[PDB]
Amino acid sequence: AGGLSQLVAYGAQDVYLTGNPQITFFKTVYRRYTNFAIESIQQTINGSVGFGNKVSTQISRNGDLITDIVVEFVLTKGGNGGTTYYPAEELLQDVELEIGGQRIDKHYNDWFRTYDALFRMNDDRYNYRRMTDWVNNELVGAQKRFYVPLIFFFNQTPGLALPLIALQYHEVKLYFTLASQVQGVNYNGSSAIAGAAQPTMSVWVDYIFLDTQERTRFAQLPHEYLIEQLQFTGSETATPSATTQASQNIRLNFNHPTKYLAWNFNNPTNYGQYTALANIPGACSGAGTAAATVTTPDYGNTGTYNEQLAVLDSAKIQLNGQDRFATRKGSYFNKVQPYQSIGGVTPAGVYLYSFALKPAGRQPSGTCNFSRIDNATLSLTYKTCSIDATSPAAVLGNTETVTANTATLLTALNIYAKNYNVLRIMSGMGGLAYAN
Amino acid sequence: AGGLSQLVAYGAQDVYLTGNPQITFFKTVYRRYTNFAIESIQQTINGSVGFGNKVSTQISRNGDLITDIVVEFVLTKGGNGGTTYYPAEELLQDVELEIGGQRIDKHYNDWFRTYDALFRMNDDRYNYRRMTDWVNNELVGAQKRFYVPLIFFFNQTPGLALPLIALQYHEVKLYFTLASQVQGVNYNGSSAIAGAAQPTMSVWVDYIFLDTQERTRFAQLPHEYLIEQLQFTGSETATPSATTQASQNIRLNFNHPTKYLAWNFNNPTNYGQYTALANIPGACSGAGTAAATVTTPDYGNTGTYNEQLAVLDSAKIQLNGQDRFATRKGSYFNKVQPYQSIGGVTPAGVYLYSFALKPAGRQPSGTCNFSRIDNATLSLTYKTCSIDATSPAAVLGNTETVTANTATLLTALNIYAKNYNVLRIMSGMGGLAYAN
Amino acid sequence: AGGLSQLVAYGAQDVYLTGNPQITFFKTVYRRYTNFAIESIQQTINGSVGFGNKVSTQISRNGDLITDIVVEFVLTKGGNGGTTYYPAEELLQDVELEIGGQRIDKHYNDWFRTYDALFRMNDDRYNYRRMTDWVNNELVGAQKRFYVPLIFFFNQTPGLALPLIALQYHEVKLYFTLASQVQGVNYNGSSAIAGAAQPTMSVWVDYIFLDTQERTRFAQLPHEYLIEQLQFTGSETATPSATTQASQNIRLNFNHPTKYLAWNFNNPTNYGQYTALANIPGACSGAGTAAATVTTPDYGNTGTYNEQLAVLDSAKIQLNGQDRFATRKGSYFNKVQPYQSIGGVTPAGVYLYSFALKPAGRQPSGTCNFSRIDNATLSLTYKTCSIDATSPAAVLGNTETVTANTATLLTALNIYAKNYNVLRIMSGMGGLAYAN
Ligand SMILES: *[C@@H]1O[C@H](CO)[C@@H](O[C@@H]2OC[C@@H](O)[C@H](O)[C@H]2O)[C@H](O[C@@H]2O[C@@H](C)[C@@H](O[C@@H]3OC[C@@H](O[C@H]4O[C@@H](C)[C@H](O)[C@@H](O)[C@H]4O[C@@H]4O[C@@H](C)[C@H](O)[C@@H](OC)[C@H]4OC)[C@H](O)[C@H]3O)[C@@H](O[C@H]3O[C@H](C)[C@@H](O)[C@H](O[C@H]4O[C@H](CO)[C@@H](O)[C@H](O)[C@@H]4O)[C@@H]3O)[C@@H]2O[C@H]2O[C@H](CO)[C@H](O)[C@H](O)[C@H]2O)[C@H]1O
Ligand SMILES: *[C@@H]1O[C@H](CO)[C@@H](O[C@@H]2OC[C@@H](O)[C@H](O)[C@H]2O)[C@H](O[C@@H]2O[C@@H](C)[C@@H](O[C@@H]3OC[C@@H](O[C@H]4O[C@@H](C)[C@H](O)[C@@H](O)[C@H]4O[C@@H]4O[C@@H](C)[C@H](O)[C@@H](OC)[C@H]4OC)[C@H](O)[C@H]3O)[C@@H](O[C@H]3O[C@H](C)[C@@H](O)[C@H](O[C@H]4O[C@H](CO)[C@@H](O)[C@H](O)[C@@H]4O)[C@@H]3O)[C@@H]2O[C@H]2O[C@H](CO)[C@H](O)[C@H](O)[C@H]2O)[C@H]1O
Ligand SMILES: *[C@@H]1O[C@H](CO)[C@@H](O[C@@H]2OC[C@@H](O)[C@H](O)[C@H]2O)[C@H](O[C@@H]2O[C@@H](C)[C@@H](O[C@@H]3OC[C@@H](O[C@H]4O[C@@H](C)[C@H](O)[C@@H](O)[C@H]4O[C@@H]4O[C@@H](C)[C@H](O)[C@@H](OC)[C@H]4OC)[C@H](O)[C@H]3O)[C@@H](O[C@H]3O[C@H](C)[C@@H](O)[C@H](O[C@H]4O[C@H](CO)[C@@H](O)[C@H](O)[C@@H]4O)[C@@H]3O)[C@@H]2O[C@H]2O[C@H](CO)[C@H](O)[C@H](O)[C@H]2O)[C@H]1O
Ligand SMILES: *[C@@H]1O[C@H](CO)[C@@H](O[C@@H]2OC[C@@H](O)[C@H](O)[C@H]2O)[C@H](O[C@@H]2O[C@@H](C)[C@@H](O[C@@H]3OC[C@@H](O[C@H]4O[C@@H](C)[C@H](O)[C@@H](O)[C@H]4O[C@@H]4O[C@@H](C)[C@H](O)[C@@H](OC)[C@H]4OC)[C@H](O)[C@H]3O)[C@@H](O[C@H]3O[C@H](C)[C@@H](O)[C@H](O[C@H]4O[C@H](CO)[C@@H](O)[C@H](O)[C@@H]4O)[C@@H]3O)[C@@H]2O[C@H]2O[C@H](CO)[C@H](O)[C@H](O)[C@H]2O)[C@H]1O
Ligand SMILES: *[C@@H]1O[C@H](CO)[C@@H](O[C@@H]2OC[C@@H](O)[C@H](O)[C@H]2O)[C@H](O[C@@H]2O[C@@H](C)[C@@H](O[C@@H]3OC[C@@H](O)[C@H](O)[C@H]3O)[C@@H](O[C@H]3O[C@H](C)[C@@H](O)[C@H](O[C@H]4O[C@H](CO)[C@@H](O)[C@H](O)[C@@H]4O)[C@@H]3O)[C@@H]2O[C@H]2O[C@H](CO)[C@H](O)[C@H](O)[C@H]2O)[C@H]1O
Ligand SMILES: *[C@@H]1O[C@H](CO)[C@@H](O[C@@H]2OC[C@@H](O)[C@H](O)[C@H]2O)[C@H](O[C@@H]2O[C@@H](C)[C@@H](O[C@@H]3OC[C@@H](O)[C@H](O)[C@H]3O)[C@@H](O[C@H]3O[C@H](C)[C@@H](O)[C@H](O[C@H]4O[C@H](CO)[C@@H](O)[C@H](O)[C@@H]4O)[C@@H]3O)[C@@H]2O[C@H]2O[C@H](CO)[C@H](O)[C@H](O)[C@H]2O)[C@H]1O
Ligand SMILES: *[C@@H]1O[C@H](CO)[C@@H](O[C@@H]2OC[C@@H](O)[C@H](O)[C@H]2O)[C@H](O[C@@H]2O[C@@H](C)[C@@H](O[C@@H]3OC[C@@H](O)[C@H](O)[C@H]3O)[C@@H](O[C@H]3O[C@H](C)[C@@H](O)[C@H](O[C@H]4O[C@H](CO)[C@@H](O)[C@H](O)[C@@H]4O)[C@@H]3O)[C@@H]2O[C@H]2O[C@H](CO)[C@H](O)[C@H](O)[C@H]2O)[C@H]1O
Ligand SMILES: *[C@@H]1O[C@H](CO)[C@@H](O)[C@H](O[C@@H]2O[C@@H](C)[C@@H](O)[C@@H](O)[C@@H]2O)[C@H]1O
Ligand SMILES: *[C@@H]1O[C@H](CO)[C@@H](O)[C@H](O[C@@H]2O[C@@H](C)[C@@H](O)[C@@H](O)[C@@H]2O)[C@H]1O
Ligand SMILES: [Hg+2]
Ligand SMILES: [Hg+2]
Ligand SMILES: [Hg+2]
Repeated sequence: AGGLSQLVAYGAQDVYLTGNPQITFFKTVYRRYTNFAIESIQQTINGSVGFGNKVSTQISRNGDLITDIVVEFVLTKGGNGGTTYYPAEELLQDVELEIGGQRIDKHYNDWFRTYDALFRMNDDRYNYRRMTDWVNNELVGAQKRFYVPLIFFFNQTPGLALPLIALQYHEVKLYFTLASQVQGVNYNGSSAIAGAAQPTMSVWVDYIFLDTQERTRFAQLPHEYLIEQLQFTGSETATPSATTQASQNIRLNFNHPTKYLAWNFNNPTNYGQYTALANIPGACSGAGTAAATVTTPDYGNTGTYNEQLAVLDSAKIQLNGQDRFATRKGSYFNKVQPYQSIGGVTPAGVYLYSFALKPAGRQPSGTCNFSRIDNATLSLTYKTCSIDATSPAAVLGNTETVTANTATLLTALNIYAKNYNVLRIMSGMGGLAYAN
Repeated sequence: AGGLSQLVAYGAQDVYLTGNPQITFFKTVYRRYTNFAIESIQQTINGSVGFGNKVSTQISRNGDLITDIVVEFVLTKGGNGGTTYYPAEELLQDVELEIGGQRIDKHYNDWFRTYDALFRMNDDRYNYRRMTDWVNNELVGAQKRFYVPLIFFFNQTPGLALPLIALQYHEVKLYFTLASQVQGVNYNGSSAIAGAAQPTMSVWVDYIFLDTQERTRFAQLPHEYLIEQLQFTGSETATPSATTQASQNIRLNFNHPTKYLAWNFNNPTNYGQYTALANIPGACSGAGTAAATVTTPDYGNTGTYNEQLAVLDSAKIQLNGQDRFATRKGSYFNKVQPYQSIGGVTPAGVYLYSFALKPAGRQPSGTCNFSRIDNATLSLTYKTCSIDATSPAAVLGNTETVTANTATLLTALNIYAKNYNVLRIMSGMGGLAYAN
Repeated sequence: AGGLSQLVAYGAQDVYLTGNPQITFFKTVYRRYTNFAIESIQQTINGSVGFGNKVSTQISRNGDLITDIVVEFVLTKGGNGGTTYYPAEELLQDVELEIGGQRIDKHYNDWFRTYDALFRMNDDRYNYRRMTDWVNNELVGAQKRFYVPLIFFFNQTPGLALPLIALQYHEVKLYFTLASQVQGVNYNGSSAIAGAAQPTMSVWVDYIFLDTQERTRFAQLPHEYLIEQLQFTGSETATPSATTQASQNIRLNFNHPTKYLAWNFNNPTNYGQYTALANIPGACSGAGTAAATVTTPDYGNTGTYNEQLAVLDSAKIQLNGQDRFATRKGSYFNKVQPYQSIGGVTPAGVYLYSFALKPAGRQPSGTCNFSRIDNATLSLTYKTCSIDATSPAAVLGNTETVTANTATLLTALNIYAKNYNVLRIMSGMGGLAYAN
């Protein structure tokens, strides 16, 4: 009886499962690795740290490889609960990676916002907001240290660790640009908060110290790294209307084998606002009360999952004038594309089309070479922004092809592309194999 | 000092870890794959789409392989907040997969509900409810597009992609059956909502386009796929009592190497109701107020994690009259079996017994061949449904072997089995290797 | 058009991705394993089960290997909602694993609490609280069965399953120690609850039944298992102050290659209290009301994510008098170290420093050999516990280096270390390869 009687229940169908076993689940032989050690070492910041300033850092040569890089900020909030929305993330307006004077990659705060909405999830996502925002209903004058982790190719997997020991003739530098106005920190809407303190910044880099043999190999052999890059040519001007369904054809200007496309429609006035403001809880300032105004967001709750507040009705991509795929609704790129390829949840207003089976995986799993496409176009169709945004009965009970009239402020269309490239390192210098 | 001093801290115990390294963590060599392309293409639906109708789809031969399949619905809700519970999931009452006139697999909406409770988790689970339900407190007349993803063997992993190019003489068809009455959409309890609109449906299939060489291999060589199937012989009649602890012996009728058994006790009146209704928040209509009634659920909050509202007291499986394992409580199959083999959280009323180490993994990891077992029996023992369901003090403060008196409505016992089978494809035709 | 036109978009950059494919994503060849069967079998408990008693279990020789071990408790709560905090976890005060009279590992309830805060996440974490606590607002007299899963080396992965068949001359035993006082079960603060019932306990072990060939191999060949151990030498006395920033140097006493260090500052009066109590919602009894008292916690909500209530200001580790790394804030070890190496969220008051790239992975990925370090020291600096804990305006709006004055009760410093060791099994006996 018990488990022993199940072993005897053996048939001809068990041949495909346990005939001539190849593996066993009860004796794992673990692999031996190269000895190493990790150390986070602070960097020297060049320039005056402050709102709207540009500072830079030259990675000091302390170890052999570098992996994680974290930017620490110390901020004091100037409003009460729910008056900030990822202020430390917005403060890092853009960051540029440079090797030997050559730009390797460059990221922007809106990419950080888009990456978080698509590729982070669950408790990891909430821990990221602890690191970049106040999440415990803090009041005016609350001071907190923030940690903004960079997400370049060598920051996301140790298998792509940048070998400083193999770059003795090339300097690795980071160029930071700080935001000028950060909601709930030094500005409240358009009005500056008097006495707002300037931020304090520090850059920390995680170094890998290698053993003698592997140290000789990294310094003497040629290296080829399959890296990822971000492409972003600037915001596009979206033209959603309140009386009809407007349409647009945005000529894409991407290159290289691309893993996926990600885009959003943002109101440039408010950071991370990808949906329309409405008089429903969490969608505007003072929603549900007599102080409600659809002009100002509920800053702490800027994001939403309500598709009714998104602006995109349908979309398709055209490749040299012909449809790459049939037109799908905006909710398809927000719900189904992430469901099929990511496995998390994406707030409304952020859209994805993946050419890869696993876009969040470092291992390539399907790409499209935009360098061989003369004309790639994103054909868009917007909803009719005809719903009264101040009426909860109108917002919570309408049809599929309409949205709130406040959606006309979503005029900044940001389109991102993640591509692959090859970083060759030899003779103490590194350079990208493909420039377009 | 720092990391370099840790490298010198090297001893005899490091032999098992870093002696003669076999791998390294700082130089991943990514694998090269076969070139391909993906495209979601809409299908033609045969039949009249409507409540209680049967429609079918013949997969058009656009590409070489097919992977994901999504069913789109457009529904208009007829109630206010919390009056629907996965209506798009319930609308897809059953779906049958057919190759060359032969049924490969067939799923049911209650399986979709059971699969979601056991094998989805975290934000992925919440995104699935966005795709199949209203989750933003929408009101009467709210229209929304829903996406129901199918979970057949070729829908869950690209490694089992169905080769249409290798099936030139066999037709692949899907047979859908739409539910007649959907709570909060066209019915409110037992009463039909006047003017309810019929649903609109579309079927979308993701095709894989292969390169020349791999296209020749799929069309010329014989293929063998290790696939998974669902077994379900219909609901069993549970007989829980309010005066004593009833017991039952359900003769199982499964075959093939089975990964796991999953079952629930459902009140057939309400979709997804696996637990008893009670006058505690979320467990009945208007709970905690003067309008409370334990006759009607809080439809939007039909599920629960409260074990006190589950009906099963203990259970064991018998194999040819002898115990396959010792009797365990119902909470063991709801909490511990999922904890040990899945790693999520399962609402009360859904139970699991796994023969596999990783039941959610495609790779077989332990099965039981039910084709070699003459008598397999699920021995059940129910709690005494003696608690007053209208008393919060009685429901929130009782013992282990009792439940609410409303648990006597959980009379539909659905037992599911997930088994493996082999799909052989050769000479343009496909067929299963094992029929029993 | 469509997907076929993307295949033709092929360039010279595709050489690194799809030239001479090595793998394919659309034809997975699954591996065949050794036939086995699993069965959970109840053990005999030696001794009188009760609060503050020591009981033991000798693993009966029913199967060939053992994997999961679960301890079942049945408890009756003596308070209302929010008056318990993981009572079943605290009840298992310590558990010791013994093979042939030799201790292999020993765990404590505070380690269970620390492990849960660091290495569990998402729905898995919530399911663990369902198994060890009341989570549905149960009232006085509510009875519930609890399941405490052990987390020894053979409990966390089947690849380290303990071979009882290879230990015919060595006895495997578990030594349990039950807590004396459990909040909300038999005590309310310092006052005993009259009529509190003694707990009932049962131990269940999952056995693996192997096929004939693999059974002969396990019983005849020598085995070497790379296992993990917990190190804990007892609580350290922390000395945080309310008038200045105190500092300490705790001489660590660890050995063997260590994966990570984890520590917390606990008020020994309250289980799992790692942060200061304050008059903000969830941080003290009756917070926000006229019955608020910062002397008693909100037991059901003892944990918090508010860094302002943590006590540690900065920390660094010294190796033979020299800095292993530069000083970082306490929030770095609570937010960034888990973000970089775990990927979940860790409540405030629990800190981590990882020597491994993946500390939660069984496969070694970086260690530090503490057996070769003469002096390892944890240098600590505490915040100034000068904030009025009864003032929400003072707690929700202060600076980085201060905390509530109630933080002076966090006087128990628990430092944990997870190391590797080798378990050799030969001639029917097992023994560890390294003792220090
Ligand atoms: C995003 O979503 C989150 C999750 O839903 C929201 O948090 C929830 O808010 C609702 C709560 O029931 C729930 O507990 C909470 O989780 C979040 O809401 C915003 O942030 C929260 C923290 C609230 O802000 C706090 O609100 C109270 C303020 O305190 C003052 O309150 C007065 C009533 C007192 O008279 C005064 O003395 C202050 O309180 C004292 O100090 C506080 C800190 C102590 O807690 C309190 O003792 C209990 C007193 O100590 C003696 C805080 O300054 C502020 O940080 C939301 O505020 C809404 O909900 C409150 C429960 C309510 O009291 C608020 O009304 C006050 O403020 C509004 C204007 O905001 C005034 O018109 C009103 O007269 C009153 O003064 C208010 O309804 C926050 O939400 C508001 O502000 C947002 C800013 O972007 C946004 O505009 C939003 O729509 C607003 O609702 C969400 O952002
Ligand atoms: C599942 O769990 C969820 C999470 O807990 C629940 O959501 C929460 O509900 C409690 C809220 O505090 C919390 O914010 C929310 O997240 C969910 O509850 C059900 O769905 C929610 C959305 C509520 O439904 C909304 O309730 C308000 C209704 O509006 C009417 O309210 C009247 C009081 C007004 O007079 C009338 O004008 C309407 O409001 C106006 O329109 C709305 C849309 C605007 O928001 C409002 O402005 C603020 C007004 O605009 C001018 C909505 O139609 C409805 O969708 C739950 O309803 C309960 O909680 C409400 C806060 C409360 O107001 C409700 O009372 C009303 O309805 C009950 C009957 O339902 C009447 O007896 C009462 O007189 C009053 O009219 C109610 O207590 C939903 O829960 C209820 O219905 C469920 C149906 O299955 C179920 O029966 C449940 O037990 C009920 O409680 C959970 O389903
Ligand atoms: C679900 O859970 C909720 C808690 O989370 C419950 O609410 C709690 O109920 C207990 C209260 O102590 C607590 O405050 C409350 O939160 C809920 O219980 C049911 O609903 C509550 C609100 C009670 O209903 C009220 O009961 C009184 C009725 O009024 C009549 O009372 C008579 C004594 C008078 O003689 C008669 O004139 C009526 O009063 C008049 O009209 C009302 C509307 C006015 O408010 C009142 O003036 C103040 C009078 O005006 C002249 C109300 O209509 C009704 O809403 C529960 O009722 C139980 O508890 C009451 C305290 C008690 O009085 C009730 O006895 C009455 O009703 C029973 C029949 O139920 C009669 O046989 C009896 O003669 C008497 O008339 C009763 O013990 C409700 O619970 C009952 O009904 C449930 C189904 O609806 C269920 O069947 C339950 O087991 C019953 O106990 C929970 O449902
Ligand atoms: C941890 O975080 C959780 C998530 O926030 C908290 O749960 C939330 O609490 C706030 C709710 O709005 C929310 O719905 C809930 O999720 C949790 O809070 C603690 O646990 C919860 C479940 C509450 O305990 C319940 O509180 C109600 C008690 O019932 C009695 O209430 C009286 C008002 C009635 O007069 C009496 O008849 C009782 O109710 C009856 O029986 C109950 C079970 C029925 O539900 C009710 O019908 C609706 C009646 O049936 C006829 C329960 O015994 C108790 O388990 C929190 O309690 C706070 O919030 C309640 C909403 C409020 O009513 C409570 O006030 C009562 O108790 C306080 C003292 O606790 C008294 O001073 C007051 O006079 C009143 O009697 C209370 O404000 C729990 O929180 C409290 O206790 C904790 C113990 O550690 C802790 O001390 C905390 O700070 C306290 O707030 C969090 O622990
Ligand atoms: C989508 O957005 C649009 C634009 O914001 C919105 O239209 C606005 O509605 C308010 C009205 O003052 C504006 O002129 C109009 O632009 C639309 O609301 C829904 O459709 C509109 C056209 C109205 O419907 C018309 O109502 C009158 C009725 O005779 C006619 O048959 C119908 O087409 C909205 O009705 C609301 O506003 C009316 C002015 C008011 O008279 C209605 O009350 C009647 O009906 C309600 C139930 O719907 C009864 O309870 C009440 O006793 C009375 O008979 C009503 O308040 C309509 O909104 C309503 O219906 C939709 C579903 O179609 C949703 O449930 C809304 O939540 C609900 O308010 C938005 O759908
Ligand atoms: C489980 O479900 C059953 C069936 O629903 C339920 O039993 C019902 O209780 C209500 C009663 O009217 C019904 O006849 C009965 O079927 C049971 O409730 C708990 O057990 C029952 C038997 C009652 O206990 C008996 O109470 C009277 C007491 O003299 C005797 O020693 C005891 O065995 C429930 O007590 C509640 O209902 C009584 C009618 C009432 O008198 C009680 O009040 C007394 O006790 C409370 C504290 O318990 C005091 O605050 C109060 O001043 C007075 O002294 C009480 O309301 C009993 O419920 C109570 O106790 C359990 C734990 O045993 C839980 O805490 C409940 O939440 C609590 O109400 C359910 O457990
Ligand atoms: C951190 O913790 C410490 C110790 O708990 C706390 O200091 C306590 O504050 C209360 C006071 O009674 C105690 O003596 C003191 O130990 C500190 O609070 C913040 O700093 C202290 C020093 C006070 O600031 C001083 O306030 C008076 C002002 O003239 C002077 O310039 C300033 O340095 C706290 O101010 C609060 O308490 C005062 C007694 C009261 O007068 C203040 O009211 C004035 O200011 C508020 C706005 O801040 C106006 O709305 C009001 O009309 C009046 O002008 C105030 O209540 C100070 O707390 C306040 O400011 C901080 C940011 O610096 C946070 O926003 C607080 O939430 C807010 O209350 C803690 O930061
Ligand atoms: C959207 O619909 C709202 C309700 O009718 C309008 O208030 C809003 O108008 C805008 O904001 C108001 C307050 C005014 O400033 C208008 O000039 C402005 O156009 C609509 O956008
Ligand atoms: C469960 O216990 C409840 C409280 O005593 C009963 O109301 C309920 O009875 C059912 O529902 C009521 C409203 C009536 O319709 C009865 O005929 C029915 O049996 C119990 O099931
Ligand atoms: Hg393309
Ligand atoms: Hg079996
Ligand atoms: Hg060390």
